[PDB]
Amino acid sequence: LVPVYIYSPEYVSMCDSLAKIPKRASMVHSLIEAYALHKQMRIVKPKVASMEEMATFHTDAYLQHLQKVSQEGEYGLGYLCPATEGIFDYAAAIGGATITAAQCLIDGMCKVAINWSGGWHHAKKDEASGFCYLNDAVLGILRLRRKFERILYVDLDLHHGDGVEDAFSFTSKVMTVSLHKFSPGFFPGTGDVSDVGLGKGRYYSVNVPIQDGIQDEKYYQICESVLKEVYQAFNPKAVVLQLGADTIAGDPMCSFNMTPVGIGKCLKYILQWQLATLILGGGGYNLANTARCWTYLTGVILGKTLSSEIPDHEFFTAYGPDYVLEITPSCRPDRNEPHRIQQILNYIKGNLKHVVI
Ligand SMILES: CN(C)c1ccc(C(=O)NCCCCCCC(=O)NO)cc1
Ligand SMILES: [Fe+2]
Ligand SMILES: [K+]
Ligand SMILES: [K+]
Repeated sequence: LVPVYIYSPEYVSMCDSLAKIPKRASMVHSLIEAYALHKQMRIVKPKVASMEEMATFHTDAYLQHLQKVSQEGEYGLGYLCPATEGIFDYAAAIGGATITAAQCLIDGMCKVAINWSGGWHHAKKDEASGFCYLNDAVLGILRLRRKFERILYVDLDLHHGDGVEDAFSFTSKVMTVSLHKFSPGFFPGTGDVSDVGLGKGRYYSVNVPIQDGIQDEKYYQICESVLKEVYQAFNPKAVVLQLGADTIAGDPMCSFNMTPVGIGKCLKYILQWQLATLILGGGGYNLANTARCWTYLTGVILGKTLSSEIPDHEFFTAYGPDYVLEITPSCRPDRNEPHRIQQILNYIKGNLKHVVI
């Protein structure tokens, strides 16, 4: 049945307000519309998450503090997560949206559900972190757990998905896999290959640390090698996929050197498992590139090939001077030594030998 696309005008208007990615949500939706992909999906209106729904993960003290400062304009609300007005409502909308997508997958409405404005993977139970005020990925996973026995969370953002990993670090019911830049001084600083979870969750966390300038070919080789092993050991019943576009060449994070094609190959690999899959966005600070990326990936999900020329639509001006969908890799060096990538894969392959269902 057709992929669910989480959308309404109020939801987009809401997500547009996020001071770090102004108007990103409209740009993404607008490009998706321009290519007519929305005609081929089921549009579902996201519900706003209630206080008890957000309480499935977040502490009631954190939530009430969030609600309080959200009028005024120890819970990590500092430089990266300032206490702007309306932040509680923005957070409730995004959490509700991810939970709605989870609910669609639980009801069998679809096999794939999309919330491009979710994917806030740094937030902790009692603390905001790295622009993330609520952990919608965790909320979505917890909802899917009503139906599906084992959940795989895959995180392809530039940054380590520490909030999600930490939430599930002690359980064997959710396996977290994150590929990410791992370098001294680079946020959030966790996720070395030797981080594998703790207690009953030992070996149920996988981390692939990567260096600057990774490109599509070697990236997909890593991702495939890891996911094949995970799938065999862990046998997941549903997948939550985080696709932050801050890996994409041109991003001001200036770290990885990926194109949406390399990412999409990772996404196809997962889609061929034919499981319930909840698709989320995340980082992505070159706004037109992020819309190019997620539009392309939406094409992949629907097996359409999309035209090279960006259609005229509202933000057409943002796509100059060349006006094409493809992104060109930058000239930046690839700092990933193939011998190092090999040890990492083998290390993980070792770890996953301990996982038997
Ligand atoms: C010298 N100085 C005052 C600073 C230096 C570095 C940062 C920083 O790391 N900023 C951004 C790191 C967090 C972004 C990660 C969020 C994300 O994209 N998640 O996906 C801040 C201040
Ligand atoms: Fe990121
Ligand atoms: K990641
Ligand atoms: K785990």
